[PDB]
Amino acid sequence: ADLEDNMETLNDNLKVIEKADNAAQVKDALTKMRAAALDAQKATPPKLEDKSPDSPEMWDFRHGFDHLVGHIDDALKLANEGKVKEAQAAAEQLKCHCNACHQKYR
Ligand code: HEC
Ligand SMILES: [Co+2]
Repeated sequence: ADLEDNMETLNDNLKVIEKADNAAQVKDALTKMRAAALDAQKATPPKLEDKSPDSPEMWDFRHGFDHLVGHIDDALKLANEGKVKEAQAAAEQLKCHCNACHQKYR
């Protein structure tokens, strides 16, 4: 629902992916992450509450989720092919992007 909930969903499901036993488990976790990222994209983070909704910072925040979703969709392709280790490695690529948004806006 709220931004913090979406972030907890992202964090929890990344851990699910790391411990997963098959690619369908990775797929199910990635699917939840995709929805949480799109929900978070509609939020205004506390650090930007005073900025204009049309500000460059707000568009940058939103675009961070578009890039994250693209990564999730690429990992989903691998998971849907049964490639568990590759899909797990693709999911780890997410982390630098999580951190880059946090450095600016957390
Ligand atoms: C911006 C484009 C973000 C991306 C990509 C990711 N996160 Fe994030 N996260 C973002 C903000 C603005 C905040 C602060 C939220 C607030 O209301 O203060 C956060 C916070 C987190 C947290 C802590 C949330 C909490 O406990 O309340 C976690 C655990 C977290 N984020 C995880 C996380 C992961 C794993 C991401 C990539 C898969 C990720 N975030 C991306 C902004 C953005
Ligand atoms: Co990237």
